[PDB]
Amino acid sequence: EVTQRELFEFVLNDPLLASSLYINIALAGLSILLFVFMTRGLDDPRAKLIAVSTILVPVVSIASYTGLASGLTISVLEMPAGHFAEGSSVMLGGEEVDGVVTMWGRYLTWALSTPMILLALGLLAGSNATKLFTAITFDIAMCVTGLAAALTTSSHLMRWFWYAISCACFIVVLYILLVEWAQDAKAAGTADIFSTLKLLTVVMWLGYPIVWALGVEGVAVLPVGYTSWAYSALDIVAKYIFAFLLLNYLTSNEGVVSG
Amino acid sequence: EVTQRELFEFVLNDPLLASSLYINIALAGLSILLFVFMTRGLDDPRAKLIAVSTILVPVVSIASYTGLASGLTISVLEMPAGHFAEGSSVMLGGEEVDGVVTMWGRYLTWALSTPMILLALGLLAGSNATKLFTAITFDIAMCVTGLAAALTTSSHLMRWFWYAISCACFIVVLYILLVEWAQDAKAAGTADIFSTLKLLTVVMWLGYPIVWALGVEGVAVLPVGYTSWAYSALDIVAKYIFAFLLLNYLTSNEGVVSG
Amino acid sequence: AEVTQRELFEFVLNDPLLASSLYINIALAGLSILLFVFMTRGLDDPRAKLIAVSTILVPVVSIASYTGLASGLTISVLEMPAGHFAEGSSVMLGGEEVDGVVTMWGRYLTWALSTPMILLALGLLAGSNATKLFTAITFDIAMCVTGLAAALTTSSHLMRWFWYAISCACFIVVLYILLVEWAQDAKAAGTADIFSTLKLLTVVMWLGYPIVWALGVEGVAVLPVGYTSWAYSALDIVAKYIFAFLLLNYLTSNEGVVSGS
Ligand SMILES: *C/C=C(C)/C=C/C=C(C)/C=C/C1=C(C)CCCC1(C)C
Ligand SMILES: *C/C=C(C)/C=C/C=C(C)/C=C/C1=C(C)CCCC1(C)C
Ligand SMILES: *C/C=C(C)/C=C/C=C(C)/C=C/C1=C(C)CCCC1(C)C
Ligand SMILES: [Br-]
Ligand SMILES: [Br-]
Ligand SMILES: [Br-]
Ligand SMILES: [Br-]
Ligand SMILES: [Br-]
Ligand SMILES: [Br-]
Repeated sequence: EVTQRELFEFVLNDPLLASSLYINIALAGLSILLFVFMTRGLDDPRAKLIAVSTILVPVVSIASYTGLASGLTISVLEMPAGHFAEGSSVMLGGEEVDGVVTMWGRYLTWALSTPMILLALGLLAGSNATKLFTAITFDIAMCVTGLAAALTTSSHLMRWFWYAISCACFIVVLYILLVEWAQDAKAAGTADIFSTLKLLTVVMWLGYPIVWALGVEGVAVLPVGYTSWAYSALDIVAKYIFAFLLLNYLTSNEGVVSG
Repeated sequence: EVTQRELFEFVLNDPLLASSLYINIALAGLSILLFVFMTRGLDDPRAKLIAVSTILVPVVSIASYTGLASGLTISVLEMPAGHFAEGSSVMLGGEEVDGVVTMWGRYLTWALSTPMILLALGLLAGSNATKLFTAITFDIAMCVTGLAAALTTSSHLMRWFWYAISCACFIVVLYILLVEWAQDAKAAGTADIFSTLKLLTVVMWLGYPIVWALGVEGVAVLPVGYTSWAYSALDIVAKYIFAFLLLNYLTSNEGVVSG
Repeated sequence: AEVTQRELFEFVLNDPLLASSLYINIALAGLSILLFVFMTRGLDDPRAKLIAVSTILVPVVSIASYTGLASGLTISVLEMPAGHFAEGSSVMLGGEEVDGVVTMWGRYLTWALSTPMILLALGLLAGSNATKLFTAITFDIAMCVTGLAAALTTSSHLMRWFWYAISCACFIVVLYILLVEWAQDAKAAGTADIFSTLKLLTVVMWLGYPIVWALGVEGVAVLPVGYTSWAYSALDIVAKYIFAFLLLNYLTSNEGVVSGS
């Protein structure tokens, strides 16, 4: 089987791939330090709950990229019969191996970082427990079935079937984000910053299943190095600037979020 | 090294095993649709919290059966010396490999579904946080040790030690169902419906450890084909028919569970 | 998958040190559960009982953890990266010599489950709000998970220590809540004396873990697998079993102080 050090060497040796992971390790790390410094003045527990939940997003992110760049959460899988990338090979150093580079480390950690994005947003919008629970549970289900899709190599049909279940879970999250929380925000007095984050979230999040479908996991029209940067670019907005904006607001409106 | 492709095909060529899986994938999916249209009328956040966790049971189920049917969450493990299934073979294709067919995928997802059934029941009985936390934590411990039980291939005795630990956690759950929530349901005003679901749950759940003990995992007096159906049958009652009854009540008494 | 669970199971056995460090705690943990259940029988206030159940779950996670290690289910033989002081080591498993080191990752995996429980009890005992409980618990979990990643990384020596550093960062957050935040909250909750004792006990023992990790095979390798295992089992006996014994001992004589809601 392929070795962890080999995937690690495969990431290096490939500038596109290496830069998409190592840059976000630095960016997530700097984001954490920046965010902690920005909220060192909060005093209200609810505002502080929102801040910590937000800060956890890049915390999980930095561990995710370290797991990917270290080769710990990457594997070489062979696609099933009729998969647009079946018969492909990867080549580690001087050897060649059948399969595609499957970076499942992303799908796995999303199940931990996205619930946190949703938690901060829901709270910021004055959501009640029932909606938080719904958004979060289905969001986690979306991430897990997506991971399952990437890890399934027995059938091409199964892969897209998992993908469909994940899409169904995704619409549930979309519904509360666009319909439910958009209304709550007004009642909480945060409609302004929410609108911004909601639009940002929805637009960025929609990009993930597109990239998945266009990359080696899907119809393989994009290389692993390209698909990886697309995700990394999405992360920079959906996580880092998204967190900067929320915490920039939060620190200037601690009283309104206090309740 | 057995490939996922082989286990998938192995599920075929064996109508008994295959049917028990694909049939529940459809019953789960259908159940979800029904439940969504049944709870369309609810407007009480507490009533909707109960319905969402109830709906999450079949949602986790479709995913579990898909993982199993696809071969993702199935493995062939050689049982330890002295084990009644030790020395068996499976033969995936034209070749024959030592071991048994372990469907650990079921034990894994229970740690996600069972907690949802319990959340529903606990909320119905007007349980307090302490009793909810107790049932859910010990319930998860029950599932995970069962999974550990099934994956232990080093010692026959260790497998059974796991089994015991799992049974001990099980009694904790049974004790809050039969004794604790039974009393709480009175103050809530749902002793009626609770008594029904409560009696249903306990009897069905009580059957899982028995199937495990009889199947290839335990004494091996039952073929994987029958053992699989036993669980499938049990799920249909412990999950789908159970969810329907709870949701049916809920939709007719939203004012009762409200608050 | 050359190294089978069986070989690992038998490697533990036939190695008195290692075996004893695992089996002794399967017994100590089990006896602890019984003792704690027995001790808490007379509790009635739901909040007091939350603290008790949270505390009791600690030895529950522990008995399962040790079973996973002794059974060989959560142990693996891994080859250390170039530069690691243990690179080029052999374990001699079964009737063959195997490259690598015996990595007991099962300990790290379960800490993510038991430590959050130690923290819930303490936090509750200190009369903590939800924000601090949530912060303490998520960073505690992050600490455990990144510690597990550190021991599971075999590609690069620098990556291993980088995971370790991230994990340490998570650790200071837990240490700051315990030493700064809850220390003050306990004064308001009327549990100052007992929290401070348990605060110190917890802080002192928890510092032992990253030290053992650094000194043992996963780290600079001055401690062979058998001795790093016993060090952790020794730490667990104090940080889990006796820590819980002392907390439950106080709780059962002061149910009213923590009664609240
Ligand atoms: C920090 C990471 C973020 C915000 C990730 C978001 C990911 C998604 C919205 C992923 C969605 C997917 C589907 C809807 C279909 C199946 C595949 C996925 C997992 C890529
Ligand atoms: C939808 C699934 C349900 C309701 C599953 C319930 C499962 C159990 C009550 C399993 C219990 C087990 C034991 C108590 C001992 C060891 C083996 C198990 C995992 C079958
Ligand atoms: C029952 C187990 C307990 C109380 C375990 C405590 C473990 C720690 C405080 C571990 C900390 C670590 C770091 C700060 C750095 C990396 C390695 C670890 C996981 C040993
Ligand atoms: Br606070
Ligand atoms: Br992430
Ligand atoms: Br609602
Ligand atoms: Br399930
Ligand atoms: Br209680
Ligand atoms: Br543990």
